[PDB]
Amino acid sequence: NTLQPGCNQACYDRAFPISHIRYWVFQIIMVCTPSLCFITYSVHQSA
Amino acid sequence: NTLQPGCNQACYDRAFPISHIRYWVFQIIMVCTPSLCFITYSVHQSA
Repeated sequence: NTLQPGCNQACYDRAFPISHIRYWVFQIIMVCTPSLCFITYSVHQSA
Repeated sequence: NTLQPGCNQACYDRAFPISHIRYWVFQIIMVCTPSLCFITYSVHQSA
């Protein structure tokens, strides 16, 4: 509720510094990373 | 600086409850009133 140009962008950025979806995607990939490490180690071990 | 309807009216009313021009006109007429009273009394006294 304002007429100031650029206030919407600043207020949105302050309210939601990181979108929930981005954080959840990052979390999912990170938690899956150890499994990928294990699979790569298993593949490298065989031949 | 707002998008709220009716904020301009309320804020102008609060900032300037009475316009300067209206106050000055009222002051001028009131200060001239005693002279009008004297002139009317003089006219009535004569016949």
